[PDB]
Amino acid sequence: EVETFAFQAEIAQLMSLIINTFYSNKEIFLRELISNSSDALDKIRYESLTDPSKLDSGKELHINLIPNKQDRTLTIVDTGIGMTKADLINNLGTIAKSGTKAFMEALQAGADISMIGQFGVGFYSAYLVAEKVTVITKHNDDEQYAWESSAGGSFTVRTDTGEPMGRGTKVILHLKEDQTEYLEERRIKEIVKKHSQFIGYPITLFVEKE
Ligand SMILES: C#CCCCn1c(Sc2c(C)cc(C)cc2C)nc2c(N)ncnc21
Ligand SMILES: [Mg+2]
Repeated sequence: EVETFAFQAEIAQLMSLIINTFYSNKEIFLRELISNSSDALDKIRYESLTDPSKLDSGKELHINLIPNKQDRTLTIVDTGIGMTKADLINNLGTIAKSGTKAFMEALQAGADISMIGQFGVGFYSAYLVAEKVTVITKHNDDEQYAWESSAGGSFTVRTDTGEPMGRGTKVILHLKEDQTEYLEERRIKEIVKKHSQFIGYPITLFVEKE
């Protein structure tokens, strides 16, 4: 059973701004998603210090970047804390309302889209390069979920019956037809080195079989 939800109006407005504004420096989406993975890895590491059983779902803390030219996807995988159903359906968008307002005010005042992570809403910069985003996620003591949106004001959430993850999050970017450069090894390597070089977890860039 797939449930469909409307974004809060302020979040729909942010997503439309990201999709519609002319802004050539699209590559900053990857730093934003890696930074989110790093924060989620920090969170499970910290919680594990007082409850070590939180790592029973996996001790390895790391990030994989996986391009797939057949599927036209770039996937950002982490073994961080993961997200609950309440996170996906209400709580993250609730928090994002204030950062959206501030971000949009700052843009009117002269800021640019690359500063989006200073407002806590960098995830939505995925829509600079993706026509659809699918988030697969598993938090301790909750089930595995798939969130999905092609923008347009709505998103879906379902329980995910696919390959079980131990714990963590996969952000699957279904790239726009004209954004396939972000599947190329040399392009991703360049962006990771430019914007993500001091992240405190291994980042493994997978390479394409074909
Ligand atoms: C880090 C951090 C905390 C914020 C939530 N979050 C995000 S960003 C996000 C937002 C703002 C809204 C929606 C509907 C979906 C997502 C993925 N990425 C991850 C991640 N890799 N692991 C755990 N939580 C994450
Ligand atoms: Mg929302």
